[PDB]
Amino acid sequence: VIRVPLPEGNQLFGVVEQALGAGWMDVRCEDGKIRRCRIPGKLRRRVWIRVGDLVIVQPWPVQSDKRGDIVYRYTQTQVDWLLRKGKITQEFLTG
Repeated sequence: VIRVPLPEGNQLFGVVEQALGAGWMDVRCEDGKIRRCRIPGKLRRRVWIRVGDLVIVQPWPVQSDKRGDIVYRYTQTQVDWLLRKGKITQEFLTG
């Protein structure tokens, strides 16, 4: 039984666009905005996140359109599941 976490609340799917260094990445989000996102230390010490990865972004409560935290990074098999379920589109992944 495959199970895949989903964005909740005001969280958004995003594709990592650029590594900015020191736990920061620009992420192209499913609402069509690029957000500058922090990777929390807890996540940094668990996973390797790279350009092109699909992630869940939590927008910050202030400047919500410009900033967020990355809270999850999907594996490739999870990405394929999300595609099949229509949660994201191939056009979105490629950009």
